[PDB]
Amino acid sequence: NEEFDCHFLDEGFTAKDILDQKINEVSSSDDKDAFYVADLGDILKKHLRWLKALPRVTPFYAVKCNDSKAIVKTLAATGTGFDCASKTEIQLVQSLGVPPERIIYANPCKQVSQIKYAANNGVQMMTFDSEVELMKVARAHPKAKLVLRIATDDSKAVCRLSVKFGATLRTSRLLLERAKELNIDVVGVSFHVGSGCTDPETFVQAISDARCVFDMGAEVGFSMYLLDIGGGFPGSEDVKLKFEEITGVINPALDKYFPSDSGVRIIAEPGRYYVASAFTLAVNIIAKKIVLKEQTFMYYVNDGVYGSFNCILYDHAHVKPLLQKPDEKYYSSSIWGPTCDGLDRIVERCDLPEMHVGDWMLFENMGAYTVAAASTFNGFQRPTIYYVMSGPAWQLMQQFQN
Amino acid sequence: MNNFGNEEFDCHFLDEGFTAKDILDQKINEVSSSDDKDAFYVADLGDILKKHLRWLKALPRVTPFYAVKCNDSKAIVKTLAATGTGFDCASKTEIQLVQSLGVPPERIIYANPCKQVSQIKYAANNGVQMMTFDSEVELMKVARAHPKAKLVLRIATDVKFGATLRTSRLLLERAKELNIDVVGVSFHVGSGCTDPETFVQAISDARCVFDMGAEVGFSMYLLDIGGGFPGSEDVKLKFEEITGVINPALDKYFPSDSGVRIIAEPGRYYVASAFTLAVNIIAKKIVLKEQTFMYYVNDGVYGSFNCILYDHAHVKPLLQKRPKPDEKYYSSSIWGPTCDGLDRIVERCDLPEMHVGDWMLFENMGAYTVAAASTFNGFQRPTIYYVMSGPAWQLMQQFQN
Ligand SMILES: *Cc1c(COP(=O)(O)O)cnc(C)c1O
Ligand SMILES: *Cc1c(COP(=O)(O)O)cnc(C)c1O
Repeated sequence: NEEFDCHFLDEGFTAKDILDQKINEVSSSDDKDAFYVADLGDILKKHLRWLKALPRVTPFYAVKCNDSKAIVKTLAATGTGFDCASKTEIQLVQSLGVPPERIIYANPCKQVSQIKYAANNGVQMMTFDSEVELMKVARAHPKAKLVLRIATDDSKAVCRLSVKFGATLRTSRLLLERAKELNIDVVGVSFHVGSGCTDPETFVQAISDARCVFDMGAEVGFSMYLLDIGGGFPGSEDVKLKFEEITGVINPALDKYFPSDSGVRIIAEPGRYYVASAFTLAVNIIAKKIVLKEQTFMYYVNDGVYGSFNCILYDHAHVKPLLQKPDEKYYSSSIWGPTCDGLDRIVERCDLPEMHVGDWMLFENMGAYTVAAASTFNGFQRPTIYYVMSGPAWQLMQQFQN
Repeated sequence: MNNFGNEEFDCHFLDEGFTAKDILDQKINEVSSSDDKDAFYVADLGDILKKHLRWLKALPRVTPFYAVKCNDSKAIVKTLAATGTGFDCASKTEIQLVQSLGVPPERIIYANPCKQVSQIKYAANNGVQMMTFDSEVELMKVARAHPKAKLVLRIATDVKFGATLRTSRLLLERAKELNIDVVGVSFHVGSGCTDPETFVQAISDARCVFDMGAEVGFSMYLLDIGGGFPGSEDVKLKFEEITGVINPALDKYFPSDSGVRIIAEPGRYYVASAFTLAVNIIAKKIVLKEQTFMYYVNDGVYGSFNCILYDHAHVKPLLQKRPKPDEKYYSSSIWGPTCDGLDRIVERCDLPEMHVGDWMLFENMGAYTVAAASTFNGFQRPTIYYVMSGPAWQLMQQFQN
């Protein structure tokens, strides 16, 4: 099974080199299905980077971003926690040998049978943001350790009037009093700034708001210790607001509002940060049209918006096709997926040299919210993932296991 | 009602005087005093037979080739195969599904104009000869991978697919140069079509390409009028209004004495109304503005309601029991189960106050729902319970023999 198969990445070779080699090796055949190269060493590099940038914050990987068994196994060996939102995610993480104390069930709105599943498997820490959730916990998981999820503002959200998750400060006070009345233990506060964050000061506001709810907790009689700063950190350098600019703003706020001597335990829920850059997708041009307007091209490829490029609809993705000479002419071009749906278009207009059927197009930074939400609509199967890892990366993972 | 092994090939009897709504009520009543309240579908295979009877009456000159991509349920494909439909397959996996149920390749049209070479080869390897195309590069691929194929030229309608009339002339000349046989013309007006006159113009364009093919020496006989027909009565432009415009155009441009064989590629028409989805309210918030409610249910935009993003769907939540005129309604939103702020299924609707454990129903959920669902965030696909009455089974027997 390719899911637990890992290939060696030789010294002085990058994931890009491996991609080029596989492409060369299938040159004279029609075995040209789309495929990923997934560098597990990149995930270890992200972990070293996290330990350096956020030394007080324990990462809990957001499984939904990419539930690859190889990814979860690599991060588990590294010693991360996991943010699970469903029975299936908890099952996946536990099947790889992760104990329940390394899981946070950070779904604020949980089906009762899934709350019971968590209780049956010893997963004690869950989030909530509503009184109905407290009633369900009192019935189905009364000894749970609850983390209150507070609202964060996103001034760029498409729907700012209706926010799916997060209690206001006023509601937070009423929730803490209600939890006390029901004899439910609230142990902390969580927030999630969201992947659309343009200003790191949003984290400062959320940390300040979390401190306010910690103070409310102390007033109601709770022993709050757990601060969860959520996710939304970028997974590549191809962004305006880079990881270390965010962390450089977070750390002074953590020191100010949650000093280490308070006994607080700080965690986060990064998803895309760990995995986005680790996956590169290669698709093959399977069909081609020339349209005179002067010369323009339509390229059809063997992954699309029902597959990996669902990220265009669900994840606000803007994808950048890359070629697998400076003087050669570029033409206005559109790129289409393989399904028989006129909506299955990946790129409306870009400039490309004339390409041909059998040529490859590459898409970097395809690890997060891609394969996790792909379907087999129209019968088109998911691209094979080839996992690679260098010897030195494997050795680094071994050091973490000890 | 519980499935017996795998849901795929399990079918339950629908007793005399019971409807799919009654079965849905019974299942809801059966789990009432428990927490096993996962979302589920009731799929009435007898509704697919009713659609088939309606098609034979409305379009008696047109052989239906079911568009598998709309809903690739094995139970649906087996029902329609026994009924004697053809199948429109776009990929190796869809061809494999149809052949696995015993359908011979002559009842398959590979109506994907832009096909991966290895998938063209798969079709050739399995005797699927009829394929569509709309480009010169496609002719080059067919010349190499499926040289004895019978090609159907897909034309543009009022743009991912479809050759203009000007391009169609060049493609016919090119096909002749490459010794590839072109046997007909196809078009697809699109599900978004509000004007049935689009079909008249498409049929006139198809006649023009037939005439162009006759000029270059082809024996054109296959007219394929595509899909886009509605699957429920909950539409402005109803099936029989469309067919009432199509039939006079077929008789005018393609009279029966010409030897033409006319087919179509209905997907949603056959299956939309056959599936009703029941979702459970798993979480609830009250928001004071004056009281409004937010309901969370256990299927969402990554599951069955992907139709909101991919299929232009406008979904209508229904209660098990039609409320009293006196009952107070509140402004309400409905959200899916995933930890994604975008997973919202209804922005604003009026509902009585509802509670965790209550069910909401969504009718007409057969087409472009389960076919494109994912298990994002670990949320599993709803169980489908297939039902069929004895009289529906008898009707299927009449079609099968
Ligand atoms: C999805 C999710 C995350 C991960 O988000 P990223 O943008 O991938 O970092 C973190 N926390 C919660 C509660 C989530 O639902
Ligand atoms: C999808 C498709 C159909 C089916 O469309 P419906 O709107 O479901 O009837 C028919 N023909 C072609 C070529 C298609 O791609």
